[PDB]
Amino acid sequence: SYCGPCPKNWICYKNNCYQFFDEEKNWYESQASCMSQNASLLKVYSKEDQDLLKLVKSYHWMGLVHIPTNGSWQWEDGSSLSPNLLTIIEMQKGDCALYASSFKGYIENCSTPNTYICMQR
Amino acid sequence: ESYCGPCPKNWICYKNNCYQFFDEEKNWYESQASCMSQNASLLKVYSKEDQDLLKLVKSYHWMGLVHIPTNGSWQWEDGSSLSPNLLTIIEMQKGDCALYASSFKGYIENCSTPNTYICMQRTV
Ligand SMILES: CN(C)C(=O)[C@@H](NC(=O)c1ccccc1-c1ccc(C(F)(F)F)cc1)c1cccc(C(F)(F)F)c1
Repeated sequence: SYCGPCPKNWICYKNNCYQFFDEEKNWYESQASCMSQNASLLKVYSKEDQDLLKLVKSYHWMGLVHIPTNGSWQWEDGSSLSPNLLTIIEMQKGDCALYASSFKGYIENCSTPNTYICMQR
Repeated sequence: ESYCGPCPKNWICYKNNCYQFFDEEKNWYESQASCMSQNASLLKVYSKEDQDLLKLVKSYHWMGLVHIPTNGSWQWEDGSSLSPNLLTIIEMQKGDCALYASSFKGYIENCSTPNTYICMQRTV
């Protein structure tokens, strides 16, 4: 069976498209980058459908944003984080999060430059 | 925007090649057998441009490159020759097998030492 469709130089896995970007940018720059490729930052919605994320090395911006006037974490598209997907770990005071294996999110200052993962589907 | 495949459903697809990582440690022969059982072979490096994803592969993993001591040449398990300009082969341990390491390096290793490995299917 075929996987996709996905941009030419992207990784395809269970019909989701992923791309790693090694240029370090703040969270806002990274979101803008994925958007310019008609994608978004990594969104984690299923350990089963996205089990390749166990294989990811290093730490990378994903699309999770913290709403301080709530107790809320949400994805870019406004959807909620569902249960048993990410272990959220304090690291720095901030409103953004870095993905790390295995299915961890480290709270990070949105202004700090990091590598990032875009995702499309 | 195109499709990638054909591949098995739980394999990674990149530029119409299928990849799978296995973190169980096996000697070279058992690693090759495991790839073959899934209609695949150990990693073969044929193109820096079309396999540039290999720049992101960390640590050391079996690939399908073997040594013919009687002639000193390196070749892939299927008998095909190693293209120039692709891999830098570096001594490590006395052996007739090679581990892939980034970036586009081959480290000589004892074929009987268990290591993690990478399987690959071409779709030609
Ligand atoms: C053995 N090993 C498994 C690695 O070295 C590992 N390296 C890094 O993840 C890796 C290493 C360094 C920098 C970035 C990454 C990386 C980040 C995100 C993605 C993403 F875009 F895909 F999200 C892919 C790679 C790996 C290599 C190739 C493919 C994959 C996989 F994730 F696609 F499966 C993982």
